[PDB]
Amino acid sequence: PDAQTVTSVRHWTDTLFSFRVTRPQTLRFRSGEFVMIGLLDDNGKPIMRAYSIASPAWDEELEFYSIKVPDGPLTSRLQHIKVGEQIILRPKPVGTLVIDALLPGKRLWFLATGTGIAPFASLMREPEAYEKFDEVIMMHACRTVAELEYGRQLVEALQEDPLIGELVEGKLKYYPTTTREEFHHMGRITDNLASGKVFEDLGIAPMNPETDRAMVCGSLAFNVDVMKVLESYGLREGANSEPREFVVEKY
Ligand SMILES: Cc1cc2nc3c(=O)[nH]c(=O)nc-3n(C[C@H](O)[C@H](O)[C@H](O)COP(=O)(O)OP(=O)(O)OC[C@H]3O[C@@H](n4cnc5c(N)ncnc54)[C@H](O)[C@@H]3O)c2cc1C
Repeated sequence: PDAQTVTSVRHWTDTLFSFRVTRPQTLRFRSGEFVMIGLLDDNGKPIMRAYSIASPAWDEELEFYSIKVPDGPLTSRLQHIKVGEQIILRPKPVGTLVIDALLPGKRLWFLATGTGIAPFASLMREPEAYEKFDEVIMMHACRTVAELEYGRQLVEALQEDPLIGELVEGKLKYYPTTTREEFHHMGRITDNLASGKVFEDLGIAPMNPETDRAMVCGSLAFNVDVMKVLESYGLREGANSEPREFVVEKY
């Protein structure tokens, strides 16, 4: 049943975990895309859900970053997955969070809350991002410090990696914030873009449609709020068939 085997699991909190799985031979994707994964219910019927692939396209192993919803049909079960066990993975990638769906530009922004960092876990490790852009800005906002941990460790490890670390050097700017716990930088993405705080903090020019391209991943509310701010700076939604300055993915 499109089965793949789990090779690693890390629990970040009781409501957040990541895992790696073997890669289907026929899967060809672009960093930022998503696929469907799942498990069988009591009656043998698949419980299938859209998931961003959190590993870059070049990686022979796949990574996922998952919520656990206590009464959620999939994740109430998926949270208990172990190394050596199998998941269903349909190798049909889709999604608009891909570099091909943006006009060429100079700065690339990843704007994520919660598990929305997942496609950017992929793209931050994608050579094409650093080939096609001079700066890559990762804004990740969560309520609590523990919710940032998967991403903070990902960025530490990629910065230390002799291959990826070299590609991202002087290009990747990582801007994690919390909104409900004290942390070195705080505040919503919407608010820190609108006030210009992120520009002040990183010491970079304000957002403009000539140079900036952006990708958004998170809840419906998050996307709605962030889109309004992007539009306030003159950036337009495109995806493809007609690429423009930003793309969004809402769940
Ligand atoms: C394009 C796309 C990409 C996705 N990528 C991811 C991903 O990388 N990681 C991930 O954990 N989920 C992701 N999701 C959500 C995922 O498809 C499922 O909803 C999730 O696995 C929960 O499944 P469930 O059956 O346990 O609960 P569901 O019945 O699917 O959802 C129950 C409730 O929990 C909320 N909820 C579900 N998922 C999340 C979440 N991730 N964060 C906050 N609230 C949530 C829902 O809004 C809903 O109210 C993605 C969804 C879309 C459409």
